[PDB]
Amino acid sequence: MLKRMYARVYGLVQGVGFRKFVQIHAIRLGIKGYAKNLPDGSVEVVAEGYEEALSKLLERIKQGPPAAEVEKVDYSFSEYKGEFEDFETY
Ligand SMILES: [Cl-]
Repeated sequence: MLKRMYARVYGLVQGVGFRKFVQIHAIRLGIKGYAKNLPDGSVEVVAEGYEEALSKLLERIKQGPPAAEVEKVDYSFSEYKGEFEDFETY
């Protein structure tokens, strides 16, 4: 059913089109949430949507855009909270 997924992404992922990439793929799957740069150069993605869509997004996130180098994605799922009206990047 509907879940929230948290993913923290490590690698070369800031400055490289990653957040926009996430966003575009989240929109195509009807997923809401955000992606945010963190102070250590990692990117946090919070996504809410159906589990199968969240799994497809996570397969894209493990892939990343051309300039990026996604080395590790630590992710969990948890209860859907319905906090988001769109997918934003911060
Ligand atoms: Cl797609």
